[PDB]
Amino acid sequence: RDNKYDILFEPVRIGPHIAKNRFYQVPHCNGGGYRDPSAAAAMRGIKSEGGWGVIFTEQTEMHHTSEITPFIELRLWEDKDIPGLRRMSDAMKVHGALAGIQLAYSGINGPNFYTKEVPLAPSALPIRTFTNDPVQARALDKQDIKNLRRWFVNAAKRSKIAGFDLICLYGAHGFGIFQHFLSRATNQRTDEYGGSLENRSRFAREVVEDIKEAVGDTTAITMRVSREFVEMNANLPDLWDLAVKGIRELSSKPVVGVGRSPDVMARMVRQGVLDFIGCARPSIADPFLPKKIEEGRIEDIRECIGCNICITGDMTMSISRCTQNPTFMEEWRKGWHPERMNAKGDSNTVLVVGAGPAGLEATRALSLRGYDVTLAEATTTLGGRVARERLLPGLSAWGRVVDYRQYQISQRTNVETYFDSRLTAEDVLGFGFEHVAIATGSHWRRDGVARQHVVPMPIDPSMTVWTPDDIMAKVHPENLSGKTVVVYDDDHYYMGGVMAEVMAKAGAKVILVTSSAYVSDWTRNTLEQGAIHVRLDDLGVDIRLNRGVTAIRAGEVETNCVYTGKRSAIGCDAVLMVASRTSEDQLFNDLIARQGDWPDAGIKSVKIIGDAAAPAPIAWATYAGHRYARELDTPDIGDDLPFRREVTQLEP
Amino acid sequence: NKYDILFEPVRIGPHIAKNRFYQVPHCNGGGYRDPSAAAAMRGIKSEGGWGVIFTEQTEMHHTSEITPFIELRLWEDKDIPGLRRMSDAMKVHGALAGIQLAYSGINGPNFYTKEVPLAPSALPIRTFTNDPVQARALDKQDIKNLRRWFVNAAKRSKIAGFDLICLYGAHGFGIFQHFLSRATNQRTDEYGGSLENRSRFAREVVEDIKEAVGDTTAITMRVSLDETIGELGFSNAEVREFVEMNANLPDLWDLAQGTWEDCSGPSRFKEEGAQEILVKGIRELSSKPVVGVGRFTSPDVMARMVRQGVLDFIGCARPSIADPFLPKKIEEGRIEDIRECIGCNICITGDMTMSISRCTQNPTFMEEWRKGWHPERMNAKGDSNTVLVVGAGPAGLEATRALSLRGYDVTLAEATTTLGGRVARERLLPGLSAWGRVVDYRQYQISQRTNVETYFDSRLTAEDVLGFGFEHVAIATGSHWRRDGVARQHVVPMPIDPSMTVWTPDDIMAKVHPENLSGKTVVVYDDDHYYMGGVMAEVMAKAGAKVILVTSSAYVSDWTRNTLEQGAIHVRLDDLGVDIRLNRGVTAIRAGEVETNCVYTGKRSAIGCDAVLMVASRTSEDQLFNDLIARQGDWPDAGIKSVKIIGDAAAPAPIAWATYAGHRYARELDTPDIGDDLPFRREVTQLEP
Ligand SMILES: *c1c(C)c(C)cc2c1nc1c(=O)[nH]c(=O)nc-1n2C[C@H](O)[C@H](O)[C@H](O)COP(=O)(O)O
Ligand SMILES: *c1c(C)c(C)cc2c1nc1c(=O)[nH]c(=O)nc-1n2C[C@H](O)[C@H](O)[C@H](O)COP(=O)(O)O
Ligand SMILES: Nc1ncnc2c1ncn2[C@@H]1O[C@H](COP(=O)(O)OP(=O)(O)O)[C@@H](O)[C@H]1O
Ligand SMILES: Nc1ncnc2c1ncn2[C@@H]1O[C@H](COP(=O)(O)OP(=O)(O)O)[C@@H](O)[C@H]1O
Ligand code: SF4
Ligand code: SF4
Repeated sequence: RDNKYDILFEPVRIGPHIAKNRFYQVPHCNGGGYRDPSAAAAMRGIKSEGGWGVIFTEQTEMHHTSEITPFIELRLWEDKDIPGLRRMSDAMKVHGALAGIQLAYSGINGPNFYTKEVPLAPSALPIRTFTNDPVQARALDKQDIKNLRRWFVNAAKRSKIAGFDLICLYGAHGFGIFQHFLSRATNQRTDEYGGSLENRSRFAREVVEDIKEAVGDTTAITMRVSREFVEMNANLPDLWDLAVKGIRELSSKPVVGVGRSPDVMARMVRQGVLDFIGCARPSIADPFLPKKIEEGRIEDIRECIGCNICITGDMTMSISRCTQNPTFMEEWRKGWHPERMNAKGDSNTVLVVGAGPAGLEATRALSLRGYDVTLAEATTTLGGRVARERLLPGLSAWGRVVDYRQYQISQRTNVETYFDSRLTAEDVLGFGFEHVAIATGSHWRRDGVARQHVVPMPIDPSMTVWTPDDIMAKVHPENLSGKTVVVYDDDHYYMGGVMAEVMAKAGAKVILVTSSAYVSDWTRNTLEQGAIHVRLDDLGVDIRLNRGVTAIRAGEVETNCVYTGKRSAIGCDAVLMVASRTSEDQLFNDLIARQGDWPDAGIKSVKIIGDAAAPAPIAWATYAGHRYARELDTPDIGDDLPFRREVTQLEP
Repeated sequence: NKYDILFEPVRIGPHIAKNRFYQVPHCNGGGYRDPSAAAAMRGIKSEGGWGVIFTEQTEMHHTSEITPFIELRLWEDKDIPGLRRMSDAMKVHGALAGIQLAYSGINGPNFYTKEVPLAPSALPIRTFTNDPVQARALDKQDIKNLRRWFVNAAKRSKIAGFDLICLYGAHGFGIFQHFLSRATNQRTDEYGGSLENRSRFAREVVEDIKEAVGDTTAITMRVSLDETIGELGFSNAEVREFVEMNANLPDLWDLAQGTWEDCSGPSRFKEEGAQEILVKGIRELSSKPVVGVGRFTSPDVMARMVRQGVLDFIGCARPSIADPFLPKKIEEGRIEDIRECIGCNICITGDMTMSISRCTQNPTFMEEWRKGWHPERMNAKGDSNTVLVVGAGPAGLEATRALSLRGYDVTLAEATTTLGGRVARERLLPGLSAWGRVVDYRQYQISQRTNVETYFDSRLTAEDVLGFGFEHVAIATGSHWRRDGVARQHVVPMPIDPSMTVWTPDDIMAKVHPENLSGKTVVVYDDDHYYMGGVMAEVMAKAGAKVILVTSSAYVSDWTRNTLEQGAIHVRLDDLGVDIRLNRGVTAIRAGEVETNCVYTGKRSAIGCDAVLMVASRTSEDQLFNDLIARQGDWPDAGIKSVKIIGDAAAPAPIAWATYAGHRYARELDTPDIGDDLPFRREVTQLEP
């Protein structure tokens, strides 16, 4: 390990504790929370193995009078909640990390749909959520504030019993009661908790003092904030968690910061900017990031691509995925691990057909298991859809999905890669490899079928119609000045907006038509949706919402208002159709059709994975490839579940 | 009576239902998370006299599931203890116990399990939220597996104690609908094409299940009565041919609408009995009994459906939530005591927000296990004797009703001459008349009580309250719509030129505006995002105004997506000529115009108008409470032991929060201090070892 990285492995004090290094996994959600607690705990345990010196839970609701159901985070309302949390703290500490819990009172962000308590805030206003929920908060009175302090102390004591070394008060992102007292928008009080900055930070100071009094002898208190608050409270917590100028200059307390390169980390510390390197998503993509820097294996780091698929798992309450790391939140469920494969079985040879994200991850994971792997790719480029999409506006970071796998595979002696090999069933049978994985991808459809239409729509064949594949292959003229292009987006994730930007940059007049109330609808779950709308408007794109396309005509499209059914035409010179995709499965069907020749050929099994099985986002393809590698040679489970799961404990 | 027909027994396969009252499968916002709450709620239906009681849909396989929605699961043996608690509760009082089994098919994205979704034909998944995944087409072995998975679930269901299994195929949802519909089933093998092929899957599953458990278990099929997808929807006419062709397939036909939006008809858009046309005649096609729904709250409608041969069973979901004792009250000749469903669909919002459902009419719904509440029994009076309830809105009325049933001497003081507060005013607005049943139920119930005195024209002051010497006071004094534009977009007052005419919903409800607005343009600024804005726009339109509705949301009446009213509201407003401006706030009200902002870009533009109908948010009427708190030192001499504030006067919210708050007050009076303990029970996850 190069000496410029040694500073990252110096110990750092946090209140009564010492962290073994500067790698600090900040609180982050995972889609399991209080529903899937053994999954969350084991995931935290993998961070412990990975070398993180500090590990935090997601936010934990510390009282039944404020909660944000349907979101699933953690709860610490009663003694019942301690065992699940104790399992998490235990896992954090096995390999030397400090165990942290984040406590939250959502305040004016919590409608209390589950508990049905009256919501409480500094001032009486409508609740503030993503979804315009139809309830208001009551203004806290003085006795409420005393209770709220007591409730935080109660949760701190339970946190000690649950085995946590650090408590973080969630006061960032405009979320929670600490932000609400600090903000003059939400805190319009005129008593001693409002008005002056000293009054607006009184609650925060009273909570911290009360917690220090109760457990400060064994437990550190951190404050996470998103700045005169500094001069006045420089030494209030044991640690400032920033989600700088004065905190560094006025406070004797350590600081952690986040910001999605070991050289940058070391410089931030060397230059006196940070004491701790805070990470959420980089630790999800690579839980062993600290360990790989410690051992000088910087070339083996799996980089976050910033797709925010992990966030969609919290927004859909469904256990988060990571595009780069398919083992994320599958450690307890399936025994998967980001740096260890299960032992090789009895078979020896595998053919992987197609070098997209699915085939690439299958190849990487199988070779690490010990199989001899041949990867056949029909074109002269690795990466499949990622090699093509990475060239589109705003998607270049996704190339790390290929580059990581290309690099890892290049280091393996048990992998051979063939380009220009569009395999037939005859080819595959001739090779006599024992197991075949068909990862042959998919194509965007030309017949308009997706959601609005389930059978081909009326299309005049004189209209120019491009799919995203045509655009990626540069079928369209480089210069579209003078032309109007309707982008029909019945996909509702990212491709429609990306295609509209390609057309915009080519000089077209661009009209984006989507049946949804939102452009790039599902990117609401990645929190990107607002910025996408603004970029398209800045590009001059004309956004037509709540509007389907019922027919493509000679010089126009017919459209429908999705509520009323009323129809109207939009003139255009071409239609860029972003409908849905059809699996490329002919080769698989050809091999299944000749299943009888397999034994003679030496083929034991043929499976179809990734987009060739069922089109989905890229993270589903890396997942399917990893799953194929994990399941090869494992025994039949019949009708058993391939994952563990916990259910509700019946009260007696 | 004409109602005797409703209590005749009816055979369902090997079982006999003791009467014709049939609780169709319905969700509750608890499901697999809060199974003891769901179980106890089913037990109350048993007490109430239902002859058949069903669970909500239960996912019978891990390769198809609809997370984040929380229904039930039957994937493993682990799942059986919770279901057995439900079937046990169903049967205590003689109901048959039914479980509904579902395979969501092209509707199930598998976000939780990460299995590949499966469907008859390969298409994008079809959900509310445009999820970015597609289903793979079932192959023959998949179909054999799926049948086996249904058999496995049927066997687990028998072990869990259920008498009936319902195969879920309604609301356009699930694999049985998907095989029947030519839109979703484009196969060319023997499971596609002809109606006979498209119903092959159903025949094979039913046969397989009967073979396994048919000696002790009846099978019902819940069917979509109509579907529209281009020209390929499974039409009501086609449904009729399916039934005729398969007349002896299930033990019972459970008939429901082809979308949830259509089936759980809001009272604002659908009258009672709305599915009769879709259903009439079907009974003639099969010799198996038929259940249907229609927001049945009128016993006369119920008896007619059976007498005129439309239905064998009166199916109820929401009427049984609002009044779980509806069958017993008809049996005992207390029709006047029925708590009628108002068709607000607040119960559905609990499923859509995964949060345990409320009922506007029945605040005890899904609080039976959590808090010991019961729709027809109050806890016994404690040691105190007198209670003053100030305000006769939904909150004060429910507190009064429930307190009198505990035995307290209750005085109810109301400032106006009318009972009902906001409901007495809102019930007169377009489409909200059925919501008036919230007042009428409570008004009637209180009129039968000898321990309640009601004072009108009595706007109480704190001095009045101290003078009366009642032991406990509940301040239920409501709220007012704000005139300063504050809600969500603005948290402090917006710029408002005082020369512009600005009406709030209170003004409109008081007829402050001219009855005839022909020739005038009215901007409705909706920053409330539930129902009032759209209702106000309809009032203005009906008065003849040119109406422009401006809202910062991407949807008109945004939160009514959770009540399933949203689409019909948009269509109604468009039909009325309302000009709907979405994704647009109001930044200022000027002399003859409002300034608006595109919420994404910030770009500003003005809209001319003669008046602004401001639908912002509400401010609690809490002066009286504050005055009394300020004089807390005088309470002991005055004899006052406690003063609490409830309902909109505490924190404005929908009407159901107010009936909830009143009931909660009545339930908690004189109860022991719990300290920092929870006032409700709750279950947590069972840790695996
Ligand atoms: C949820 C998830 C899934 C992620 C990616 C972010 C997130 C999540 N939950 C959080 C929580 O419960 N409490 C909290 O304080 N912050 C939470 N975050 C934000 C996260 O801590 C980081 O601040 C951001 O992810 C940015 O840092 P980085 O990811 O670039 O390293
Ligand atoms: C949930 C809820 C909250 C309601 C009101 C209806 C609903 C819900 N869950 C259902 C389920 O899980 N399976 C099923 O088949 N139907 C479900 N429904 C619909 C309900 O069964 C009724 O069909 C409608 O509500 C109409 O009947 P009614 O309420 O007018 O009597
Ligand atoms: N018959 C074939 N033989 C070899 N490679 C193929 C064949 N058919 C398609 N391919 C390749 O398979 C890959 C499919 O990858 P992609 O579309 O990204 O799928 P996924 O997202 O499922 O990984 C492409 O790189 C494509 O060139
Ligand atoms: N000082 C008072 N004394 C008696 N009644 C009052 C007083 N102030 C307001 N009210 C009444 O209280 C009721 C409030 O009802 P409402 O606004 O519907 O509240 P909620 O929805 O909380 O029940 C109204 O009927 C109103 O006339
Ligand atoms: S899902 Fe995407 S953004 Fe989140 S950690 Fe993985 S690669 Fe990074
Ligand atoms: S919430 Fe409304 S619609 Fe649902 S059962 Fe109760 S009164 Fe009926």
